[PDB]
Amino acid sequence: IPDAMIVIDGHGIIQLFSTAAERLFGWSELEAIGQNVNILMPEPDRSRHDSYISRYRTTSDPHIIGIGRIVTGKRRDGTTFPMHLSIGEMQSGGEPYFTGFVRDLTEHQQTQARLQELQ
Ligand code: HEM
Repeated sequence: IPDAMIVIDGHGIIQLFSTAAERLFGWSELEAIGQNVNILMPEPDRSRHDSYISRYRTTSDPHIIGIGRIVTGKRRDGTTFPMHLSIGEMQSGGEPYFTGFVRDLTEHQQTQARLQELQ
């Protein structure tokens, strides 16, 4: 089930960016591949993201890995949107890499908001 998929290294730098992720976030694969993953989210998360990763690497206490969470992401044109995020942990060449699977929930949030406003 291809949804948006992103692989980052232990520093948050993007290694691979699926074509579905390009459609969702507005960045091409080439544009994203050397950027920090924090470019896909707004503040306060953006500036705090590196410490989320560092805190996990030092403690081994997952807050989203193996749990899943609904959050707000940011597209290249500046628009934000709700998405579900799941994180997988992997190893390659001795170093940790993390895989993120994203499911866009904009439609769901809208329908729900629509049903609510019509009482
Ligand atoms: C794009 C919107 C995203 C947002 C808003 C977001 C937000 C967060 C938040 C809020 C935390 C945990 C903070 C906590 O509960 O203390 C976190 C942890 C983490 N995120 Fe992100 N993240 C995003 C995408 C990603 C992606 C795509 C990846 C992997 C490709 C990723 C990799 C990680 C890792 C490895 C951790 C540390 C894990 C642990 O606490 O489980 N994040 N992120």
